[PDB]
Amino acid sequence: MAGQSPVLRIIVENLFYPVTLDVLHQIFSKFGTVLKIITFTKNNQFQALLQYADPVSAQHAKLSLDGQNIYNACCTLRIDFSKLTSLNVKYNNDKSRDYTRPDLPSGD
Repeated sequence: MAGQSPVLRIIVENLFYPVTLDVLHQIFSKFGTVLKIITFTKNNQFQALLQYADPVSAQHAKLSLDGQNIYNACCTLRIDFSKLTSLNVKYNNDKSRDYTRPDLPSGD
C-alpha cells in the first residue's frame, strides 16, 4: 500500500514560448533531485514527466508548482502524480532525459 512513488507529470497549456528539458529539469531539480525526465506531445499537447528521489519532494513540489507559470503569466504547467507510478525512461536522446544513468542508448 505504501506506494511511495515520486513521479510527477507536467502539462503545459496555452502554447507561447518554446520550452525544453534543460528547463523542466532545472525546475523540478530545485524541490528535489530529478532521477529522470521525459517530454512529448499528445495530439498537440506538451507534456513532460519526471521522477523524484523522494515522495516528500514530489508532494511539496507539486503544490509548489501546481498551476504556476514558467516565465511570468503564460505556459501554465500542470503537475500530477503519474498513472503507472513511474515513467518509461530507457533511452537518452531528446524526447527523454535520464539523470541517473548516462550509459543509456539514444533510442536506436
